[PDB]
Amino acid sequence: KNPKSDKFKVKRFHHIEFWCGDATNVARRFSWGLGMRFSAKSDLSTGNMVHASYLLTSGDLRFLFTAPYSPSLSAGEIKPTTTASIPSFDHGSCRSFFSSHGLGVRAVAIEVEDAESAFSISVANGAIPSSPPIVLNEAVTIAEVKLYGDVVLRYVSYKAEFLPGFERVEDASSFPLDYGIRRLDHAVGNVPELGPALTYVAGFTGFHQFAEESGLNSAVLASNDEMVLLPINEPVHGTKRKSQIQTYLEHNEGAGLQHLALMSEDIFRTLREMRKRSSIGGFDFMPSPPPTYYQNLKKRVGDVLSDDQIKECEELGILVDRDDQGTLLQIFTKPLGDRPTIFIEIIQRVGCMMYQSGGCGGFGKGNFSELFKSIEEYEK
Amino acid sequence: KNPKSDKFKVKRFHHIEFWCGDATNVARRFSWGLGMRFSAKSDLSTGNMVHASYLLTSGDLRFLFTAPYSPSLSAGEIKPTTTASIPSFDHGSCRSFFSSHGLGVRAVAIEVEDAESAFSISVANGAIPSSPPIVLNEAVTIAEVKLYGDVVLRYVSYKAEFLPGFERVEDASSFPLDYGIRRLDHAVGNVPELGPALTYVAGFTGFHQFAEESGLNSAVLASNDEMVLLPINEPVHGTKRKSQIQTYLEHNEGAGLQHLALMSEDIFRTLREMRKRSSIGGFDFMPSPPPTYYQNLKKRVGDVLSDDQIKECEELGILVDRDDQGTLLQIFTKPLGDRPTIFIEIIQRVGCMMYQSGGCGGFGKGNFSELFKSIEEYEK
Ligand SMILES: Cc1c(C(O)=C2C(=O)CCCC2=O)ccc2c1C(=O)N(Cc1ccc(OC(F)(F)F)cc1)CC(=O)N2C
Ligand SMILES: Cc1c(C(O)=C2C(=O)CCCC2=O)ccc2c1C(=O)N(Cc1ccc(OC(F)(F)F)cc1)CC(=O)N2C
Ligand SMILES: [Co+2]
Ligand SMILES: [Co+2]
Repeated sequence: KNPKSDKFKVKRFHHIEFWCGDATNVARRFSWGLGMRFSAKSDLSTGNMVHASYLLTSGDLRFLFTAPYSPSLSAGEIKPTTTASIPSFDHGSCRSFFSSHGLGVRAVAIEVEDAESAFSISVANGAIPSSPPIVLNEAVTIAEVKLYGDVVLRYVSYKAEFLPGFERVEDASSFPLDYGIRRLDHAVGNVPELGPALTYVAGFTGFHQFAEESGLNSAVLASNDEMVLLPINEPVHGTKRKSQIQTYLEHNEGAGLQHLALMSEDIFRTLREMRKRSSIGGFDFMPSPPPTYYQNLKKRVGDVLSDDQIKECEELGILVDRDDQGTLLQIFTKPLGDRPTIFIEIIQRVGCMMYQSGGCGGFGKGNFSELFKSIEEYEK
Repeated sequence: KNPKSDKFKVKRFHHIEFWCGDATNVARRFSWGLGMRFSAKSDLSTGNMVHASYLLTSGDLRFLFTAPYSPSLSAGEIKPTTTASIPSFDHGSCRSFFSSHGLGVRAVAIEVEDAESAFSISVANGAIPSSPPIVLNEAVTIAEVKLYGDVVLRYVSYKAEFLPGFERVEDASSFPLDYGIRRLDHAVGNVPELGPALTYVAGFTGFHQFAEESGLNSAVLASNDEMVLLPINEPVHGTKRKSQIQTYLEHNEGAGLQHLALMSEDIFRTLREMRKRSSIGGFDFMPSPPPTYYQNLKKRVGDVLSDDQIKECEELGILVDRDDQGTLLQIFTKPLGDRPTIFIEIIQRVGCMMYQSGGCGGFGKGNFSELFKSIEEYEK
């Protein structure tokens, strides 16, 4: 049941912004590891004396990496005279965020019809304001409200090239890397208490609950066409094996974004390319399931995937889950940085053709039990 | 003239330590960009609840990348019970350093015969103490004094594998990258006033002055065998074109390490490999000289380098300088991070065979004028 209760018009995920200590090194690492190209910049060379911001793109996926300069470079400025291209940026907020949480997602940005109205309606409906609507060059409006922890939900709306003040990147620096990633499928938060988190976010967005012992309870909020998907997890406590949600909250100093799920047009090629680069600057992947897991795949998805396609999953460590509607291929990186906090999921969905409807195949929750079984079975 | 006046026995450069916001992402970027392998770690997986530290090696070159965890993980600890493998580490010092200077070198470490005696003699002779001598596992002693700005000179001495508490890295993560870099040739500081900086450092080390308008004055301090080389620069002010030393001091919030010079066993192969990777996660290089610079090379080094070897320099943007003793091939990266502060130099030296004596060919100071001339000549 989709009651289509969005309180404002939401379009798609727009971008994800990482707050960094050094944006250059994080962005270069991510670019090589994920196959995203450098597409825009806002920094000293564009007249920004406040923050360094670099944009990577792959298909429709946009990753933004931002770090503060010395406040001394902009000490003469006031907000009316700022050279920052992202007016919500604040040196002290950014340093406090990074000291508290380490490397992670500050902003989950969605494109909306009218960011000012989305902001007003959100706050009218319980949203805690974070940055008021600001119109950039009479062309783009941006506004921010609190989502969970120190993560903000950022609204962006265009009258009619990322943001004013960003420059498109010189082709010599823009190497056309592409490993097949195409868009953000969902963005997931970890919180101490799921109930209040859900009530708050669904309260101010109108997002509805999307239809669904090892660590967590979770629920998923979705926009009208279910293309914006925001799962939220809470720990289950005292569980024999320690909850990965609780470990997150400890090392992150509280709630924050747990993982970003990146849809690939060809997950086999994406994983081949990412795995070639794991030990030369890219990303590592979580330990693969035992062969029993892939022996058990035939009985569960043998009508969706051929033997060769199942064997290809086994080579790459890919996990498979299935719903009543569709099938999900997925795999998880190790944490992106020093702390066991944020990681990335690569996914591809099979089914639900209408275009493909959102959330086709679910989020892989069936893989908790099927993994656990596989390990005890393989213990043989 | 080498009066060999070291006040304690100094051996070689040992390692360079970067203080980072996220050590994982900086270390992965540097590993790919410079061809250094992951050789040791000290982090949560080794029982360190204080800091994440990763060591890259190439030949004798050791780069250490360190970042703090949440203080909350180690809140119960006191220095006698610390899980930190580097006892001089301090959460607050590290966050203050990074907020103030951005990504950069905290420690220039040299191996000495006896770090405790080097520390005592240094402080007896004017050195400002930074961290007192601490013996690690009855095997290694480490101590630190202030060098310039917030950079420390770290003494390390071994009774008889990097440091106790570091683990050697799992071979699956240790991809044997190697682009030819072999050791640290020299480490260079920028200061507001050269005179007091020289007097201070030469005062407590016994290092002697090593024998030598566009931006700077400089002087070089050297150990007895001139294998530890510490150049120091100061700006020249009001100079038509802005001093790169002054730009450094502005963006770095004062004095700090300007560049690390990395000797290559084969600078042509190193530059080929680094340049292939510039736009896919590695390092960029400063703008190459015009062809007039390479036309003028024949008259200056045609007895050292063949036409093919000179043409190979031209393909790679390599600079050449020469002394009365030897010849220097060199080239400079763009800044390593967001701020126009620290960069890296790749070098190879020809001549001074005895082994090769240190500083053979100088530091490239003749390339300031020869570059400037080349640009005006090429303006034609
Ligand atoms: C984050 C995550 C998702 C996931 O995407 C979401 C959502 O999107 C929304 C709904 C909640 C949800 O969680 C889906 C599957 C998943 C993980 C995952 O984090 N992990 C780490 C992990 C845990 C337990 C473990 O032990 C064992 F139980 F044996 F596997 C080993 C690794 C491992 C793992 O295996 N799967 C299969
Ligand atoms: C740091 C540095 C060294 C260097 O290693 C040291 C030492 O080790 C110890 C002794 C002091 C010393 O400086 C040597 C050569 C060098 C640079 C350098 O930083 N730079 C940037 C730069 C400046 C001016 C410029 O304009 C023009 F003058 F036309 F070139 C363009 C780029 C450029 C450049 O060209 N050379 C040739
Ligand atoms: Co997921
Ligand atoms: Co140099």
